Amino acid sequence: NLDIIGKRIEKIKQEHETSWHYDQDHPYKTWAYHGSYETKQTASSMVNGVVRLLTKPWDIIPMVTQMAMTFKEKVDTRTQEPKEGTKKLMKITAEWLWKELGKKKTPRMCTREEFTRKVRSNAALGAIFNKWKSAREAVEDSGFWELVDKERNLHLEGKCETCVYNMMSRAIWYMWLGARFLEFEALGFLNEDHWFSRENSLSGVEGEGLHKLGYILRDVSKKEGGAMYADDTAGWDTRITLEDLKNEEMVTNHMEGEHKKLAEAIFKLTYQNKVVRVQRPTTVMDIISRRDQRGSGQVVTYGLNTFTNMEAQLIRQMEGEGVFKSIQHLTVTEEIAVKNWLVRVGRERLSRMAISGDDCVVKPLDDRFASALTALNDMGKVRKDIQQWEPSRGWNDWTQVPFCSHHFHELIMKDGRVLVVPCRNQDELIGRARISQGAGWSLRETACLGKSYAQMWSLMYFHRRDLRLAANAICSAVPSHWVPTSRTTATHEWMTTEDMLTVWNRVWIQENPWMEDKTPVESWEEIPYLGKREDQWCGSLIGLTSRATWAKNIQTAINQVRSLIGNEEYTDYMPSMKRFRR
Ligand SMILES: Cc1ccc(CCNc2ccccc2)cn1
Ligand SMILES: [Zn+2]
Ligand SMILES: [Zn+2]
Repeated sequence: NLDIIGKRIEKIKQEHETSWHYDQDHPYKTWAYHGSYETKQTASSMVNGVVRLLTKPWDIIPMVTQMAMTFKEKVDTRTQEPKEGTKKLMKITAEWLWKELGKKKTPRMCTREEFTRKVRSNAALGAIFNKWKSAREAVEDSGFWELVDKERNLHLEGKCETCVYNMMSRAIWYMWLGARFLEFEALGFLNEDHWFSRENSLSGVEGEGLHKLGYILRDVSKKEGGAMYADDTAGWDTRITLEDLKNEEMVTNHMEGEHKKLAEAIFKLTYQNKVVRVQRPTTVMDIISRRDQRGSGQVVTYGLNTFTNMEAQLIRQMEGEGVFKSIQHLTVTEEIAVKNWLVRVGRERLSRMAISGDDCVVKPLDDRFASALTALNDMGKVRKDIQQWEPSRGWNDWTQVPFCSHHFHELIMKDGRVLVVPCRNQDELIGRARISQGAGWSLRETACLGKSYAQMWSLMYFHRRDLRLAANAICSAVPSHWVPTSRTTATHEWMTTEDMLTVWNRVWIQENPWMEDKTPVESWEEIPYLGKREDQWCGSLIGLTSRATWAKNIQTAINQVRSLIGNEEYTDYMPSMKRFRR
């Protein structure tokens, strides 16, 4: 308690000595509440006019138009301490899983240099504005780094002063850039050296890319076993127990020297104890603390979520195989048997899973997994939208399984080669491309974001008739040489000015390890669509009057956006399609 957080609290109290007050009508039950002080401030989603003017039929689809308008009663919940049998299962599995991840990897500190290059090329590192303006500025000023140095030597002492969370089914805890550096210094290796790559972790898909996920699920399908299970957790970050935070910290057991102590301090002082500032309109700033739940860099969050999810799903698999009888208490011979299962089949059981943070797909040995619920519920990883003790509904077809907001189609090219393509409801795809985050967008920057979406659609969603046409129209309407941009940057092969047919050939043919014949595709017309009926099932407007008029008159929409942008160099991409090829 206050021995570890007091200093951080004491320091904030002093910066607001003219305001401090222990409010008696504080809404916190599960969060500890320490006091309040005076503030006054708020970021809404804006429409991209380039994308909207080239997708007119969707102006009347409420699923699209509603996305652009606009649970903190889940963060103030509490999760029970697992039973002893659960606690033992988790420690043994965690110990074994860190060893496995570490067999071909070396933990190591990430560098000021590495950190600097990151900020000088926009990765969403969730920092805050206030002594400097942008993050780009603070990284060049050597004053900053003295602040970093001060805190860093404080962490080696086992104390913390400036590492304080700022809270904003989503909640994003920004820290000041310096606190983000110290987190990145200690744990960045997990992301930077790909600890959750499929090759290294067997279950993971870090760095895989949307054009690989389908092929990965198809490979899991090829295993002998039961249904494929894809249970989402209800508010995963709110269900991370102090016992989970402690099993995560065991990665420090693989470290040394300074690194080991820096990592230990990040775990002890920012993860297993937290200080947070929250806005309350009643607008003051509440300073509250707690020990448990997830609150870290969104990137260290991803990796530790993958880790703990891998762990939970191996244990749920153990329960289905009757490796242990009861979560109440493991016997001495039950521990040997758990350890022995891990040594004997653990790697095989990891390969039976695709895990992306809180998202999983499991193909267990058989369907006993479906009703193996005691460990999963006792770890606090309670399934969304099913009664606590109701058996999981499995999927019988890998092409129906949900994963990372997608499903996957098998699509046979006119030459017999097999593409596995990602897909989702086209209303979702169009509604997201029509949205921009932030203010101060020039027409030119708005147009280059539109173009990033168009090139993504050409690479990932080429098989959707409406998105290949809209993508061709956007790339026709935006100057040929203007570079695609994004403000909150998987593998993003569409972020390039290279020819999209050439990138398609690289991604789907040349670099695709599931394609034996490497014959390049010579034109876009060799590249197939879904069946007409499947395209409509997944949200196509093909067959509507509105869509027929849009398609037929597309050159008039393209010309409207060209006229707005002005007299620039443009390419006509519409003759890459058969119907416009005269
Ligand atoms: C470029 C293009 C493609 C298809 C169509 C017609 C789709 N009609 C249909 C009927 C019943 C089930 C599914 C589709 C029009 N334009
Ligand atoms: Zn600190
Ligand atoms: Zn689909």
